[PDB]
This record gives sequence, C-alpha cells and structure tokens, in this order.
Amino acid sequence: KDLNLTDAQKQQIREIMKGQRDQMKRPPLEERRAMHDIITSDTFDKVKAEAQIAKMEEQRKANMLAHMETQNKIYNILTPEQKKQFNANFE
Amino acid sequence: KDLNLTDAQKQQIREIMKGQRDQMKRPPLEERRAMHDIITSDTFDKVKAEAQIAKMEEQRKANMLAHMETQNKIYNILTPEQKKQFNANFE
Repeated sequence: KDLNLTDAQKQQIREIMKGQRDQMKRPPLEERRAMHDIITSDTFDKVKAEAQIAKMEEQRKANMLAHMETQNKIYNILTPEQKKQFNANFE
Repeated sequence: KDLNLTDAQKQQIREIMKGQRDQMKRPPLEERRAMHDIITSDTFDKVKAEAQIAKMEEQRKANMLAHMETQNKIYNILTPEQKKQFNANFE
C-alpha cells in the first residue's frame, strides 16, 4: 500500500480503520486464558481444544468479514491510476 | 521465549515445529486469490464474502489444532521452574 495517495486519502482511511477496530469488537477476555489452559497442561486432550476453537468461530468469522468491508471501502477511496498499482502488487 | 533452556530443547522445539507444522497445509490459490478479488471489486458483495470464509474454515480448524498440539509437545518437554515463568509471562 504505497500508491502515492493524496492528503485527503490517508484521513479517509483514518475514519474507516477506526471503524475496523473499535465498533467491530475484537476481544473475548476469558478465552485467551483457555488457550493458555490447554497448552499449559501436562496431559493434552484434543476435544478440550476442538471445542474451544469453534467457540472462536463467531468472533473470527465476523472479523474476516468486517475487515473485508473496510479494506474494500479504502479500495473505493482510490483513483483509477492508484487502484491499478494496488491490484498488481497482490500478484 | 528466553527461558534459558538447554541446547537439546532449542533442537527438540525445532523438530517438533518441523514435525507437524509441515502437517498443516498453508493458504490455497483460489481461496486466497478470491479473498482479495472480493476486495478489489467495485462494490462490497456481502453475501459472497461469507461463503469464502466458510470454504476456508474447516481447513483453518486443523491449523489451530496442530498449533496447540505442538505447543503442548513443546510445553511437555519443559521442566517445573521454566514452566512457572512461561505461565507467568501471559499472566
């Protein structure tokens, strides 16, 4: 992402990235303990991990989604000469 | 991670990682290329986005699981005192 953007662009991104972080709630505070709990055990059991993971589906699905909305929206702030250069770096 | 572990661990950690991190297959072209082709689109196709996220979920599941399994195999190769400070890190 270095397409010689203008002094209007970066700030428009600023409004959407603050839409990509906050409102789009990222942290469940007790599950980051769970991961710890399963790894920090001397005896490993898959089902304990299998059934923690998929509780982290609602959160990680709704994220991937929300993120794509925002990164699309920045694409749409671009110009034809800028959209060009961005597309090609993906390759 | 600077537990002051032995030469043997530094090596066992290396062959645990290369043991099953080469058991989880990394990102696939048509799932990846579309992840971004959804973004470079003219207008954010919502419905469409949800369907990629899914097609990508189960495969991603086995990649979180193997991760935790190797982090446990790594954990289970530590001793009492170093186990006490790794836990104290995240806490």
